[PDB]
Order: sequence, then structure tokens, then C-alpha cells
Amino acid sequence: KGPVCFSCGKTGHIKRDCKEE
Ligand SMILES: [Zn+2]
Repeated sequence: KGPVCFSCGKTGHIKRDCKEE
């Protein structure tokens, strides 16, 4: 279990981490 991406819905990064820039 790791950071969930609330943008794509994947794992290994958070939404905020996803396309932060
Ligand atoms: Zn993502």
C-alpha cells in the first residue's frame, strides 16, 4: 500500500503529487 492518485486512480503517487506542475 502506498500513495493513491485521486486523479488517475493509480498507486505510487498522490493526486497532489500527480501533475503538480
Ligand atoms: Zn496519477
